[PDB]
Amino acid sequence: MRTLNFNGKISTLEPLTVTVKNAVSTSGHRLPRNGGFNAAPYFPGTSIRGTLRHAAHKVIVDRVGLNADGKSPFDLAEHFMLAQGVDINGEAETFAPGEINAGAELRSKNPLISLFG
RNA sequence: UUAUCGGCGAGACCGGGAUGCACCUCCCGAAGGGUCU
Repeated sequence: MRTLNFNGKISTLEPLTVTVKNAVSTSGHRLPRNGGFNAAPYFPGTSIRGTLRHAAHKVIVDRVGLNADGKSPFDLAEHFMLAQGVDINGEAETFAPGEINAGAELRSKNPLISLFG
């Protein structure tokens, strides 16, 4: 139980672009600016978070591997729980909203869900 | 931090034509010399 802060630099080997609905207009494709066109753009943390969540999901599937049938053990519900984080079958541990520290069992049993809620 | 969760993405050759060239003397002036078996 330690807060690991990773601080560091991303050097861009090939240009780093992202399409965002607000950033892109009929004037043309622009990066998110946090202001006007003169402001300094930023690569959203959402895109990096999604990329790292997809990478973590790939790690989890590879660590689990496939069944004897050659099919992934995850169904659509589990797959969306691990990738997008939303319950599709309505079967999820609805913890009390006033319990900041809830889900310790799920957090221990599912480290992907723990990292990316 | 008024909660909890969400990669925006996928495709495209921008290329196709061109002589930069045509004229000019850079020359005009000079002793490097004298000394020692």
